[PDB]
Amino acid sequence: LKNDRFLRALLREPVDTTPIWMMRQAGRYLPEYRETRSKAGDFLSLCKNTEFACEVTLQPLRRYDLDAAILFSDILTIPDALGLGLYFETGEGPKFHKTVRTEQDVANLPKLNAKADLDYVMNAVSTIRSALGGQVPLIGFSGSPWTLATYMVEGGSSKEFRFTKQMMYAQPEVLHALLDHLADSVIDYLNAQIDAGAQAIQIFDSWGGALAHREYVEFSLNYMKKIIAGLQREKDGRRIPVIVFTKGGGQWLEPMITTGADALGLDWTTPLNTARTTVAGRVALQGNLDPAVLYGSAASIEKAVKAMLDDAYANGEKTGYVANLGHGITQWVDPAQPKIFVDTVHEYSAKYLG
Amino acid sequence: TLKNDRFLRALLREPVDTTPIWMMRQAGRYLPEYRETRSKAGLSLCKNTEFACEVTLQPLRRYDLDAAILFSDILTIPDALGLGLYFETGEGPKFHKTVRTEQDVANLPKLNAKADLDYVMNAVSTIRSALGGQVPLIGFSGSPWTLATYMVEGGSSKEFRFTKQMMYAQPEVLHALLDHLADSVIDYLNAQIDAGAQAIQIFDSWGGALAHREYVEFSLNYMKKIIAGLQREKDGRRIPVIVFTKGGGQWLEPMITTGADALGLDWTTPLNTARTTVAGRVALQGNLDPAVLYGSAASIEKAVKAMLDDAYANGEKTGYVANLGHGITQWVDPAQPKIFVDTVHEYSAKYLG
Ligand SMILES: [Cl-]
Ligand SMILES: [Cl-]
Ligand SMILES: [Mg+2]
Repeated sequence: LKNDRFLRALLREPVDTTPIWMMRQAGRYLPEYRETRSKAGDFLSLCKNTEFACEVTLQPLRRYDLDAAILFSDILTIPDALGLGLYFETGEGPKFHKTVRTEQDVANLPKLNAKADLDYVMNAVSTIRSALGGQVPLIGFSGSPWTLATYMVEGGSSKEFRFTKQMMYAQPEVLHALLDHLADSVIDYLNAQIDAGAQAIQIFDSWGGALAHREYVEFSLNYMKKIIAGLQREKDGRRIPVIVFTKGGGQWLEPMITTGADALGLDWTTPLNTARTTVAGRVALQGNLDPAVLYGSAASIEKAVKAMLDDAYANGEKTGYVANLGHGITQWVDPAQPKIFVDTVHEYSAKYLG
Repeated sequence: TLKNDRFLRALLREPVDTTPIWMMRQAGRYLPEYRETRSKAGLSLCKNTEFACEVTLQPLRRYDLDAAILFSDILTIPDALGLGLYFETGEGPKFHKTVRTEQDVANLPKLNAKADLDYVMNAVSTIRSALGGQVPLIGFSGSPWTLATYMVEGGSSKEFRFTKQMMYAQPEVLHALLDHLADSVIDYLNAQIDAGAQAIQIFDSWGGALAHREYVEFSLNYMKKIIAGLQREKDGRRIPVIVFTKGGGQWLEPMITTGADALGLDWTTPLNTARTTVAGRVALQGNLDPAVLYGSAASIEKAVKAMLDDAYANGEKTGYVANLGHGITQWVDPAQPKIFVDTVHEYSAKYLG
């Protein structure tokens, strides 16, 4: 690796400057993404299109001095591979032809053979890893068991999680069986991504923030802890750092540390300075800028990013922080603006580092 | 006279005989009698004082609740300001006109709450009479930030694209909008008090979308301004004020500076740590996930007991009102809130005698 500052920061090793990458850094806000996307087919076939996947993964790296690439894929690969039939309904988002509702439904789920069933994901990982030429590390990822379960039980996107929470409170042993199946699936999936070339791992618990605080531990967190216990710790003489991210989970930092994750993701509602003092060097932190900050002027973005770094380094620490947004880049962002974000993070860091 | 005022006492950290309880959206679609009354109404609901009064009373006939809440909508204010409220099937509330520019803000009219929203005041006074002192009546408003999101986006929103764009690109324009709304809400809430409201809740339903410093600047400070302008007492009783920012649990210490008597909590916030943090400086209201009511009777009783255990773990014997952490859903079985209410009242004896 010519550049490994991202990995060093996550592992709380000395770094020359603050690393940065951006969730959804490959996406519609880029004209070249849309142009590439138009040559492709249906929205479902994008992830299975290895050429497309590799191409759009590389595009933000050509524009911005990012310190990591992330696999272009979808968390919903796993429930599709488990046979629930993913499709997209314009314009209501992802849906499934089958839902999981009963004890027997859960028992009937097939075991995921990720290397075979999701071979197209592994081909993307390996192809991207080759294309990167060691320039920056590659992040592999999965949805969390709770977050994947919501799609499988609701049958798609959900604002209230009516059926999954009904299962949680009325049939908890059924939901636990589903979550356990998914934890094993995610272990297989992530380890296969590592085998294929992933150098860091992020678990996206996108809907864990919907849970009541005790239920977050029982029905989401404990299953992420199980996953991490099953992952390869190292590959090619290097630690593989793991990031856990539960958006809206800022009140639950202390439980999150018990997952054994190297790093925790934060959104904009969490003060970075108090999160840093609270975790006290026990884990690294990633985040946490509101993407809408990038709707402001160049000058305002610069000021906002400096303030965020001030919060990150107020406690005197010189590592353990990766700058990022608190959610994905929106499709409305002016492609000039993330450059301000990246360059300011790298340059202003000299105030605190070295 | 109030035959039952334990809700008001708890909000004011005064001694109570048992834990008070009411439920957000306790009048709503989950009740078959609501659906029947609603089918006879065909917004018209909110402007029909007879309808509004009737559905407000329905949950009180069914459950031993300790408060009634005015049946209305937070969006009465932007409708009265002329943005054209309507409801799209399966999509929620919408406005024909949106606020996007400095000129749009300048063009907003001054609200005369008692006249422009006379139907709200008539509902408040009619409900107050119909209650015959049974329980206190809660009046309410949306917060300036939360009202602003609907006015700028033009309806419900997942990302708040245009409101946050305005916040970061044109903060002076958003501040002017928020200030106009703060003045409007002061007049609206004071008019509800004049009409008979005995407690006030400010619903900052989308304040949890804000970055932490922006919560203070663009939501909290405007709720602080509102509370400073409210009538404090009427008819020999204090009028307690509740501030509720769903998703705002990380911000309890700043929230105290609103001057509110009580803060609402959702299910993501541990009640025991919240109680320790506020340390008797405000009352707390909440915080059950309404989906708990999807479980068995036995499981509801267990869950509610655990919640009260959290509320009273610190040995503090007042300053707590039980509630959900959000509105009751349309899918709840009407049998289930009775278990919630009765367990709250009975189990409290463990801590309150
Ligand atoms: Cl991402
Ligand atoms: Cl309500
Ligand atoms: Mg004006």
